[PDB]
Amino acid sequence: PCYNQTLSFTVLTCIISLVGLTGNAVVLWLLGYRMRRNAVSIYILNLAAADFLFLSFQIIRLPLRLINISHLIRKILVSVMTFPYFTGLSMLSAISTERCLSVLWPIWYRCRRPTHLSAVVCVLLWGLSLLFSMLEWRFCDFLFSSWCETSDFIPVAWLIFLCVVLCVSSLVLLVRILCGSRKMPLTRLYVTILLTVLVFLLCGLPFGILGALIYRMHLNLEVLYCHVYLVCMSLSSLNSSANPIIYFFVGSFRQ
Ligand SMILES: C[C@H](CCC(=O)O)[C@H]1CC[C@H]2[C@@H]3CC[C@@H]4C[C@H](OP(=O)(O)O)CC[C@]4(C)[C@H]3C[C@H](O)[C@]12C
Repeated sequence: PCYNQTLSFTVLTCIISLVGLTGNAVVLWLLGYRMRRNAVSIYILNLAAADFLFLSFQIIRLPLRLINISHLIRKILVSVMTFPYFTGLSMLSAISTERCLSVLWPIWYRCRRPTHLSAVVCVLLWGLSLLFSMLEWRFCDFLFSSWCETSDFIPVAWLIFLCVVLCVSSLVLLVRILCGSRKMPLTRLYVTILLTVLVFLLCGLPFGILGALIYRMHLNLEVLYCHVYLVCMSLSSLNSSANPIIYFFVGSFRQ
């Protein structure tokens, strides 16, 4: 904490996290058994599970900032929490590109899909989220040699690839929709895509870019960067909290 203005910030973070696990738990309970796992609901299911892990780790992390400062276990929690965050961003990107592919070629999607590619790509995303967690961890990495000592920007490359592929998938979906017959439910489609892109860039992505440029330039959080880290953490928490809403509750409450 800089001097003050931290207790209310972590209280807001904790409340947002509480509603986050509430929503993630209800959506996980509904989709786990009261669902059919058609083609994308698997993505929503495991994304909601990873998000539940996220907000749970948030409620584990924040209340220890005010009492019993330790400065080491904190690094451990942010290090481990990097993995569920990467998983959640990967699942958001996968959902976006998967919807884009479904719209681009619907016949292939509905007929010629292997009907198990969802699980395969899900486990590949989880495995690659196990990887790329060694951005800041330049600690005893060389256990043997050709390894980027300090300027290791491969996880940054993965994150920027995820962001750009999500953006290009949304753009291609919009171009395909706007270059065809206008059935004109073209207000629900506008709002959902705009909301997903906005909640990915304005929220969530700030946490990733914060980690990226905080381990690229080794900043000790000084007293100048103890006010923006809280904002980034709460933005990521709110993104993870509202993530189940947009993808499941909007559809469920539509009828
Ligand atoms: C998501 C990114 C990595 C993603 C990436 O770039 O590929 C994660 C990785 C390690 C995380 C930082 C480690 C400790 C940083 C310093 C402080 O640590 P505390 O004692 O807990 O207050 C605050 C947390 C802190 C600002 C974390 C911010 C950010 O979330 C990081 C860098």
